[PDB]
Amino acid sequence: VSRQKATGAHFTPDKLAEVIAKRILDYFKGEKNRVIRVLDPACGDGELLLAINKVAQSMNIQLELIGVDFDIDAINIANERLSRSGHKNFRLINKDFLEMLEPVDIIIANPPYVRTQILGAEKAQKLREKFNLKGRVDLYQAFLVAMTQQLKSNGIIGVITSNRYLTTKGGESTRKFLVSNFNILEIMDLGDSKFFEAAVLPAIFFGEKKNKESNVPKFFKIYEQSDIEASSSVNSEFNSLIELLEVNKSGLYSVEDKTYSISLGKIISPENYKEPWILATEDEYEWFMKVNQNAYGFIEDFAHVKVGIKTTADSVFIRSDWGELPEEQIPEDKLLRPIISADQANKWSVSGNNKKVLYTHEIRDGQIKAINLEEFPRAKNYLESHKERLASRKYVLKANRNWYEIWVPHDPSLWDKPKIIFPDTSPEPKFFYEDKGSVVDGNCYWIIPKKENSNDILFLIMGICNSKFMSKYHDIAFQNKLYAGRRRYLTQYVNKYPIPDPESIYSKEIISLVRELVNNETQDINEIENRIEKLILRAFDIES
DNA sequence: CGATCGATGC
DNA sequence: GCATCGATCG
Ligand SMILES: Nc1ncnc2c1ncn2[C@@H]1O[C@H](CSCC[C@H](N)C(=O)O)[C@@H](O)[C@H]1O
Repeated sequence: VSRQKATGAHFTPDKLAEVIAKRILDYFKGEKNRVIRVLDPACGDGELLLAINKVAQSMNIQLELIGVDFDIDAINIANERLSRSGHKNFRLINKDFLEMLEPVDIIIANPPYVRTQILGAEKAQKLREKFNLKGRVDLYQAFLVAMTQQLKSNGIIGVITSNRYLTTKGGESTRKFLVSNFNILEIMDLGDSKFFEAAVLPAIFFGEKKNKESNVPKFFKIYEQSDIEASSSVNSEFNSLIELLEVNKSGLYSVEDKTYSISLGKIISPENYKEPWILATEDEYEWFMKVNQNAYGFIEDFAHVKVGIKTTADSVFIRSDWGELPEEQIPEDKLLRPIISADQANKWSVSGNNKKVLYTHEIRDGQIKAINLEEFPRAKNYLESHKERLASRKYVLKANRNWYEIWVPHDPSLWDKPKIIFPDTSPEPKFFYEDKGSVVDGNCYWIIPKKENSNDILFLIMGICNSKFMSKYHDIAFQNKLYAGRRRYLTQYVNKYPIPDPESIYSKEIISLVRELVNNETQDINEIENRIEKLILRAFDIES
């Protein structure tokens, strides 16, 4: 990994910095008669301190600028830019802000984002114990805790981070810490606007630190809108993307080359931090709540939403060229199982393609055990070739498991059951039925019924999951998006899909219609699809 | 065990 | 400009 990657050295663009500065000073309710202390805990080359001082000078406000950064080169360049700007009252400290100073009145920040795997398992454990965090902790989550305690009560914070704390399971500690330490003023999900050169969807958090001794938090949400429906008008009286960040009306806006969907509203009861924070309008949230009330249950109550095998060496275990190998290394046909990947995914039906996985696990004496390499000589010599890469996986040997094993093989006896398969990263739901007993690749998830009767129940789930109804429910309840409108069909989200009463007459016709799309079509598939949409609306007792 | 997360990664 | 895939947490 690069130095910039491990240190999160990604500067804030000057125009985005100005946006953050203006909101901070408009939200600030301090005295402003004396020197206001401003802190940037990871100041980089000083862009945020310059941006907030520029805005404050236009208000005849005097600031004390304080910036910290553990990189001396960043400190050196920030001192040069601040000194040349003509501002005298500033101070820079070269240190680890986390420390592995008097409290300030304002914090403007864009802390580094470093994922758990780049921090290493050892340092991630220290951050969790020091700042009371859980899960796959990111470096920006630690900085959120560390910088918050440097802020005086009633002080204003304005910090941009990755938006993923809003919607991920691992963001739970951050959401809890934020709502219990701040009077949340505004959360701006910048979505896929791509203000940074880096591939990241950021969010900006504005809040007033609680006093411990009378406010409704609002939100701003902007994402690129790819599909403009016929009856939707677009506003184009804004020339720059940075200008859309001060729009105060929901709707479609186009900084030409792109059209953006902007939503404003209130965040609903963020104190329920264990669920993802939902940024939805009043109408979207009402429709979302009415579905939940009229829901019979959820997929979690009916089926196991499981991820495919996690091999941790895909190029070694998953191939299609098994036949054109040395005859001494062609694995025994018992070990080559057909495996379905995300590039074969479609709706209801799959598109054999010679793609097989070398399955290293089996059922011996009623238990799941790894295979014996002495029993499969041709498969042994093949895995002997890549032993260096396979044995270098430290986590494999720490669990007292063999170097040649698939890391997560799941249960070899469960592949035979009929199942629903769908891809994780996808802009549209592609849930299809499969009863041929093939393995599921790690880029896909798969659904088997909790009840030992796959009849009807998987077909009802499949019709729900593929529907535009559930895509609308997903975009409201589970707002985790990659670039290009790609949803994340993960266990933690699909478990929470609502399901109507499977004994309802509307549900029974969905099952028969879905059974036609699986068992048996020309372009009349959409005729049945639209019929399922109306049946789903009747099953949930709504009409949108 | 088994699902997560990605200043994505080319 | 489009769909990771392997270290990680619990
Ligand atoms: N442990 C640590 N303590 C202090 N600064 C750190 C740090 N780890 C990374 N940083 C710094 O955090 C910065 C993040 S880049 C953001 C820079 C600036 N605030 C801006 O928004 O433009 C980098 O300059 C990096 O050197």
